[PDB]
Amino acid sequence: MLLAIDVRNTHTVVGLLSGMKEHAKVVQQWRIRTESEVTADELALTIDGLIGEDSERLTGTAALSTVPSVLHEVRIMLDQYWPSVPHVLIEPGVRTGIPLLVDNPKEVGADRIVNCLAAYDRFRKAAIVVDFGSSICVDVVSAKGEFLGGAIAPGVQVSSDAAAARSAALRRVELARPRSVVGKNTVECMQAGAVFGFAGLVDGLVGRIREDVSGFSVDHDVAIVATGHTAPLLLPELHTVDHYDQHLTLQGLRLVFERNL
Amino acid sequence: MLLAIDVRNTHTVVGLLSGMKEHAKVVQQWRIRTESEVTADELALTIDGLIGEDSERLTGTAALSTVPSVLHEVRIMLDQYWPSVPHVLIEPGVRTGIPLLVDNPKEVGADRIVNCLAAYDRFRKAAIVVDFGSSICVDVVSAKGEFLGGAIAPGVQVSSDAAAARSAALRRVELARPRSVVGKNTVECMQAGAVFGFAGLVDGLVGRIREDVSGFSVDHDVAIVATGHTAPLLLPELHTVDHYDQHLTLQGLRLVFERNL
Amino acid sequence: MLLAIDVRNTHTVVGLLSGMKEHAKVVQQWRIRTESEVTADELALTIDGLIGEDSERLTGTAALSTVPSVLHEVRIMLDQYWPSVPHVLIEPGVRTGIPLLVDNPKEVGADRIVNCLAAYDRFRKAAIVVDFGSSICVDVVSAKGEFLGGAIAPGVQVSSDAAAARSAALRRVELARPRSVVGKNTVECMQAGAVFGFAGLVDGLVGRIREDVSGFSVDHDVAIVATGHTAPLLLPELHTVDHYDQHLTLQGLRLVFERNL
Amino acid sequence: MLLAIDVRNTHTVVGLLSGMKEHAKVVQQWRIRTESEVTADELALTIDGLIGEDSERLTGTAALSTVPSVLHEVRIMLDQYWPSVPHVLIEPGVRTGIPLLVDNPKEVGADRIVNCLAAYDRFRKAAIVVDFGSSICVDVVSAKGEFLGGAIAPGVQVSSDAAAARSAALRRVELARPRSVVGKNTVECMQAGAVFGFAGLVDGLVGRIREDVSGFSVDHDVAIVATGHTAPLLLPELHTVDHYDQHLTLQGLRLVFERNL
Repeated sequence: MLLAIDVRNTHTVVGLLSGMKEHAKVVQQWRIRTESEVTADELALTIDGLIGEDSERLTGTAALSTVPSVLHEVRIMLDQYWPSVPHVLIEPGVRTGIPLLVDNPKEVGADRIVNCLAAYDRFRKAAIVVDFGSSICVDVVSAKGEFLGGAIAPGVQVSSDAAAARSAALRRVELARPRSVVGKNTVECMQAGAVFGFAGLVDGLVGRIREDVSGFSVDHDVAIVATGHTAPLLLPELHTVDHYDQHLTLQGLRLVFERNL
Repeated sequence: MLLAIDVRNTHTVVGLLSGMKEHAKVVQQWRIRTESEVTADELALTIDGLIGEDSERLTGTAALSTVPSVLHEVRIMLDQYWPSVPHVLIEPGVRTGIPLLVDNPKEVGADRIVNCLAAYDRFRKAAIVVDFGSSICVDVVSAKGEFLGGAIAPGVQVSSDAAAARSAALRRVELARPRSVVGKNTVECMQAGAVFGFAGLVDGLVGRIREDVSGFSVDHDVAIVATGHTAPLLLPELHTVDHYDQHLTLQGLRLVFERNL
Repeated sequence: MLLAIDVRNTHTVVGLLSGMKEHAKVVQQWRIRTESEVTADELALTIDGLIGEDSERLTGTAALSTVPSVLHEVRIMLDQYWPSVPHVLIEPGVRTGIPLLVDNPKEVGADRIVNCLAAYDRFRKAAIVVDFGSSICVDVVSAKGEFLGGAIAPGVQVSSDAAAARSAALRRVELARPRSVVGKNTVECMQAGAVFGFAGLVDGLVGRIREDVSGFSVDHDVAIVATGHTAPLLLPELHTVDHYDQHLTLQGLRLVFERNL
Repeated sequence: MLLAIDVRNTHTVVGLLSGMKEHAKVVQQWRIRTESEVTADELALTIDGLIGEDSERLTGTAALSTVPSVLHEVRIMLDQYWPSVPHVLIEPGVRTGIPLLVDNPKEVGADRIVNCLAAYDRFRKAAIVVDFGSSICVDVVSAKGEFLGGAIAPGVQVSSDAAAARSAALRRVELARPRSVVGKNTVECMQAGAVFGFAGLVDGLVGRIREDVSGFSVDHDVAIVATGHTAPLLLPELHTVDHYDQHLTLQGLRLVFERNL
């Protein structure tokens, strides 16, 4: 009933969301590769091919893009293909209800704003969002709902592919958990490094934020939530992340659409 | 008087060693780039340019490499331009006094064997060596000198560069310590990510190794020492690492040179 | 009813033309990407997906291509899938009623000749056609219908992308009009640069053409018309160009098809 | 007696400046390819090889980099190789006497700040600096010395190379002035575009700044100075550029160094 487009640097998530507010659920979600040079007509063609007969029952469209060229094409596609269907676009510089206590609010990403909005809507307290995308984005949200910033670490698959690409000896290894941390072969050592090390990266970032920033200590109530496609892989090994929400960006886009109408 | 060569994927470290056994110290160290396609001519030229008047005062030449082509070029330049000076060459698959209790001892990197030898010689107990190179290599050495294994995490600079390149909104940033873990701008966010996240990554790998492996527990006596160019930057943040030894690879090259003659 | 194909180096424009001569009006225009490696099957599939039920009502097909392989694929897909439909294929070196007064008429691109023919058909005087594609192509047409030449500057979007990619501080930016020519941040400065600078580029090329060429001065009667996707973006800024005609290349294909039967 | 390093995204300028204040002149200048991966020791070796015997007579060193990695290496090289010699480094966003009335001063390039300081020192009035770098940077300086911002347009050679690289028919041609604006073949049209269109780009940007920004109009006294390697190529074809100072960045580096003692 609602079409949500979420364009990341690596993959795009298309979602059909039905219901309103508390009853709002992601009834369907597809994940496709993104091309930076795709045009409005190609994008509308593949979106219609995905959503099938639902295209005539759409009641709204909400989109964000971290790639600016794809954001341009999304502007043209939303203005052209679904005129009667109301549309909202997440453009940097426009408030979405979450204050940005950061030096340069105009260059904060769209995904981070949406994730912070969704997390503070769900938990209504201090939160640490760990988005497992092309980068691992750690977002810190105060108890009052501000965005204090965070950290942008390299992602797991991106860093592993870069490490394998630098060395001709190393090959592209699938991201999976090994037997133990101390591997016994190059594949096992690389997998142990990427998986246990990036779990330790997330844990160290979260623990450092809790130690160094007031209001986020262990004596405080902090909702530490993961999201992103690779989050379930590192989720068992994390000791600091409590909750997991695969549709946090989609629910944030839904909240943006509901507040803009 | 001892020319120690350390060839990695991205940077090569050349050192001069004066003395022998305990009296062997590093008097001069230089860090240059590496080219997989460079030949013995340019390599001999830059070695001469770095060492100055010491080209005619060398006593021995110890080398290790990870790129096979660079190792072959080192072979040809040592056999051509330094016929009188004896050389020791370290390739993966040759014993250096540390037994390689691993499934595939042939494929273990030469830097790992050399660092394990140097750390076991220095401490004579269970050792944990973190080497911050192109890839963060974690190695564990038994209390009797057996090389068990470890992990191969992505490097700090390589991962940060990959994150900068893959993302349009992310730019290349200088690797440095920011004011806090919570960045207030994109530069500070990416710096906090690369620095504190990788400090947490190394802490996680070391802690999981100590918890999940027999003989490496807290109650045991384990020497945990970091090396590498980025090691002084991440060292104030590492909680599980005590010592720093900038010349551990060079000292291991010296030890191999003294053992192989 | 007439299937018009305009193949460029970056985007291919496919149009449906309804009517003939003065009554020929474009009702549907679709912009898709182009692939140098594409074959007839995928091209036929996307063409059919674009045109829907209109695939069975085609009267004629007109094709222009600046890529040779794409033109060959169009030949094979028209021969295979539309046997009964007459087809006109435009390649450089064949007259279309416009004498190519050029030192090497073979090297002149097909899109330039088609736009020149369309503009001389519409205006019937001296013309300056500005075509914003992969490269900003300015062409000049005499008062008697000869094609003299022009200039080929780089395109707005291609050059802005190259500027973003070649610089570490510069990031990829959505091509848009800013508040002022003087920017206050990197994104605003790059948008001001790209948009206003390429407006100045086109203005300078047109002015230099008019002043340095006989018959094109201000005292004469010359029509200056813009075409291209980015042309509506630079149109408020250009002071030399008077007219905009979005369908000029498709109308030129219609004219060529009507002439060559 | 003063060594100045100016690292840009494509070329580095090394300069020896003798004398102080008004009596300070650039006695020698070298231009080398920049390497984002170069190390401190290689950079010091090439600086010594360029400057010959002057390394033992230097009184000061001053450096800037637009590449963060090369900036890190420059930090290490200045700390290591010339310890007695005082040094100043341009970390972007730090006051040099020119206030940055920009949204985020820490992102303004080092080259822009240095060029603005040199231009205001030499001319002492409202200025427009057109740096012909890897990108054409237009910097506006108030009559009170403030840096109000400007524009970052794609560079001439980068845009021409992108346009040639997109198309197989278009090749990499020399950047020279053609016989006329209206070319007679593909090479002549491409060169006409590259030269005259970017001359028009610079002229249109400068004219729009003068028309649309208060204090910079024709009735105001404005110094319009070019700098950079490709500035003399378009200098004959420009109407708005008055002066040409080829040593603007080196003189600005000297001015910053003298202000820091």
